[PDB]
Amino acid sequence: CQDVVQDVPNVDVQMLELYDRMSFKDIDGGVWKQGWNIKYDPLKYNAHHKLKVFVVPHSHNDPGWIQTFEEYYQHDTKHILSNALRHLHDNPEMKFIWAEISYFARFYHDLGENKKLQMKSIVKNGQLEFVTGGWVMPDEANSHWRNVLLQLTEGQTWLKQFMNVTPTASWAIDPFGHSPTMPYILQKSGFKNMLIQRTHYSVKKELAQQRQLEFLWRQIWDNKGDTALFTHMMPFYSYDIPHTCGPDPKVCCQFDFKRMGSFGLSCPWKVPPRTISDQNVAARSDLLVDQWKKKAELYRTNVLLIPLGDDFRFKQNTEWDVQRVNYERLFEHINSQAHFNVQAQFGTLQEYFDAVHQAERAGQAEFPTLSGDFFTYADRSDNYWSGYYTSRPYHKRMDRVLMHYVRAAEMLSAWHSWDGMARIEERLEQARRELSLFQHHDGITGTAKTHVVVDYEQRMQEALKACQMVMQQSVYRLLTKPSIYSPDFSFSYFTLDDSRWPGSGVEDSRTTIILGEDILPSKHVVMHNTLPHWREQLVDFYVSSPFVSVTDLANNPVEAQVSPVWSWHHDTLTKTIHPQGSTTKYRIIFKARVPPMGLATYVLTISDSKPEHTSYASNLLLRKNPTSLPLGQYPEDVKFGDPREISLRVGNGPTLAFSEQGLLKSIQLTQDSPHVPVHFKFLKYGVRSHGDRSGAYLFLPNGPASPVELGQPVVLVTKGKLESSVSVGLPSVVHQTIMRGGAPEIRNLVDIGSLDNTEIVMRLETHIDSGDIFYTDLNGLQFIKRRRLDKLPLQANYYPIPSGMFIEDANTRLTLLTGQPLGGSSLASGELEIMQDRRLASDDERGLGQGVLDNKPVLHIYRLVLEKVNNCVRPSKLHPAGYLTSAAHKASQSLLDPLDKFIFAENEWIGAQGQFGGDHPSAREDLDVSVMRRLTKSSAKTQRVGYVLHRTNLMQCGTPEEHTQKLDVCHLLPNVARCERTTLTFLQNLEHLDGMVAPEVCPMETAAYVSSHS
Ligand SMILES: *[C@H]1O[C@H](CO)[C@@H](O)[C@H](O)[C@H]1NC(C)=O
Ligand SMILES: OC[C@H]1CN[C@@H](O)[C@@H](O)[C@@H]1O
Ligand SMILES: [Zn+2]
Repeated sequence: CQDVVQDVPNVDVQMLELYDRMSFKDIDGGVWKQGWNIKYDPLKYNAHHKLKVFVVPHSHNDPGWIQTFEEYYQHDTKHILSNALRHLHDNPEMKFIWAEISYFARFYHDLGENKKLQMKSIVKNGQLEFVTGGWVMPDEANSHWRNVLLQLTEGQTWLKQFMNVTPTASWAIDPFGHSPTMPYILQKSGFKNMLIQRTHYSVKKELAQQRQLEFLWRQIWDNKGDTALFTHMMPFYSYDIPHTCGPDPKVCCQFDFKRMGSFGLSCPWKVPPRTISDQNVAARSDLLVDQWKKKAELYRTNVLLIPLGDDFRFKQNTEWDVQRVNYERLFEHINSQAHFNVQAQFGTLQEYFDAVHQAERAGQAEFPTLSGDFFTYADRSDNYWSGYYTSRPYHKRMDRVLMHYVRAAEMLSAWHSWDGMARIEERLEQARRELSLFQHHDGITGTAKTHVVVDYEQRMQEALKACQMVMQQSVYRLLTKPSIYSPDFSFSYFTLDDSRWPGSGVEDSRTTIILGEDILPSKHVVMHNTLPHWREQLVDFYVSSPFVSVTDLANNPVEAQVSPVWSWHHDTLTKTIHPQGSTTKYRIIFKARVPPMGLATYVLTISDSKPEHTSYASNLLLRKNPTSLPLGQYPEDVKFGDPREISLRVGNGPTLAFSEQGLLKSIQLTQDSPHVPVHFKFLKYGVRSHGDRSGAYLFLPNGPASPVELGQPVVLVTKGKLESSVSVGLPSVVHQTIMRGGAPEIRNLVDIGSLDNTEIVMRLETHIDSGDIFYTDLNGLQFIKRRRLDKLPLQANYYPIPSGMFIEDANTRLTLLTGQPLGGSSLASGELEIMQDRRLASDDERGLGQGVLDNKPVLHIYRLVLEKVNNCVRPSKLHPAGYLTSAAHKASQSLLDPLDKFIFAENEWIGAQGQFGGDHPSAREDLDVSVMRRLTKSSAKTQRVGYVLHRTNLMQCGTPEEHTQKLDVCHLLPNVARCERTTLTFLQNLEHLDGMVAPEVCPMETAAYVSSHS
């Protein structure tokens, strides 16, 4: 295993280092506005060294954006695909590439057999080529790597099954900025090449000058280079035709033959395309070839890629004809005029890369190595696309909840083979596809129109329901004596209970367990732990009485705590935001201990008075002018007081001190240690009154944020033996700090209401001497070093915070982990900030045609980990990566993959069992079974189960951390006959494993294994 901490990789281009050096000046470079006047030597190409040009026809299809997926399919895409099938069938030399398998599958299943056969034929013969082959072209900023893998697998599995092909070249022309998580996953999924387009215009200029637009992209910690994937970065401002034939859009636009009038399109540079004729072909070719030779100067080989396409192009048969015929006339003339020394033809993306590597193998070019990312993107001037790291935060949070529910549903149902009547495969397929669709670069990004966001939400809601059905059926089967197990595959044996989604104050969705001497004395509940190690976590349930005790299934008492159910209200009468306690229901909380990838059953039993092992939280409402807060049967009366500073300590955990406004002010790790200044503060950014306006994509603040005026907020303190918390009703946010004995959990119920042109940010102020350095993660997979650059505007220093960020000095680190992707930064030494929501009244000129005014209450969650790190073995100053501590990684896991909770839905569960998985190996804490998925239906003689195993890398800070068992996923199910290491999508076997043992993987590595069983 490579050491991913101590050796700084030697690469030709390291993006953080490049950023430190680059000046980013936005100077007018001429017709190539963001470049320079490219010059070339006409003698470079000649009879024995021609410029091979591949014109690659494409059609960018967004699976939802201005219309919903189905609306675009009906109005545009089904015509594009039907006409592509006809045109390619009839014109054997025409080519076309396709990326979005969600649309292709939607089309294909509506085709009759004759057409399906014609389609397989043009794919088999190389005319129609799939690029990437993912369900969508995903966002790369907010997406979790697990969902990027999920959607890639969904599309490639469909392609293998129905088209018998697996793309090895990736095409990503629209994500707003690019992540190295893509080559990481692609290279482990059989890919050999990838192409990207949206990178900062300054970076395109810089790499173009050095002919470094094509590079071997390796991971920031990869010293050896085995993660390397050849990447082609396009050079220009757009993937449209005006910005893909060469440097001058006024000339290239003339070669987009769909812009002549009858299609309602034109060239904004005021020179329209002209039909190619025998009389003008030489002059048109003179112009086109000159553009091509200028573009070729920016690369190292004599093979040139010329994309030919735009949004939803190649729709009408007349469009196919006008593009094809005019280009064929140009090719016939150009390839017969020896003086151009050009051979041009339509080609596919793989054809291009194959020729490039033939040139490379012939010793004609060597490519530079590069590590780093391409965030934050700006397409022009100071227009940085950091707004979408936060836009539509409700759905960004929903993405993470469904991410976890899909994993749990697939894992819980994988243990058994199911009868087709159970509809398990059907429900899981729907769930995987709706989540996969939302990874689209206008889905999770929050950049779609309002009715499209609603469509994604409805689809994810149906996916969550499908997951719940599968999980509850699976739990009943896993924990019921087999000879008693009697399933009704449509029956609800259990109801899932989720404390954080949609969340208290967002939707009243949780069921109350109704107990009573006259109706039901007790209730079984079950917890599932999807992680491959024993895990304890506090869980809560709503109950109809505060006098409830908990036992495990051996009837052993389990210590519990009961707290009231508090809900906050913006009281339009008193004009205060204050809490009301329920008089009909209460929260029971206790520590559940669950086996690795297993289940554990507990029982809640009512009693007539306080039970021996249940304690009751005290509650204190701090506010001027209080009124009573009756709590029905709750045994402790609420206390009141004027606002004041308070301190709390749960267990042996940290002691936290709060200001009289209910916000954290300091953390003291142990009773003897210092009260470290750590202060939460809420601020707001506005929008510019002159010039460019922030919108769904762009963050264009009118200067640094201003503090939210807090008034004298109402603060509620609940103190319990197992859990305490401080909650405060601030304008737009009910802010809560919860303590369970370790790093606190922060929950913000964010309701931006009608505050137009406002972005609400949550900032942490410390005295940590971080200077201009901070760390943020990429897709929940790795942490990358960031350096705040004052030569760049505020919005450029904002980065995606898909799951965590931290600052540190030589001795102290503060890590903030998130349960949802949001945008954030460290704008000054000692600070961290992360945006909660943004409401924008204007459109930002990127095509959406609306601002963001559809905000709704969202419950954001976090873990805040303050740690001493002077004893940790950290990377050197020049290393571009950072790594979490064990506590911060576990904290992240508690937000993203919490225990699942199930309430038995009927009165009596006959045949109930206490635990499942007690014999599963408890793997080392840095290892995770990211995916467990049965790959065969029940009629398959040989069953197959796939596993994706990921090992992160955690800092060695002196904790002995020991004794764990090796996890061999191939032996998790009985009767194993074979164990194979496969690509991450499970589509190709890479290694037959001895003894049918799946070895564990190295730090920062991810492997896939498939076990076969008789
Ligand atoms: C398609 O995949 C390869 C062709 O390169 C080969 O296995 C066979 O011809 C096809 N597979 C099928 C249809 O089973
Ligand atoms: O300007 C951004 C838009 C451009 N390309 C389209 O296909 C959209 O997905 C993008 O959101
Ligand atoms: Zn797009």
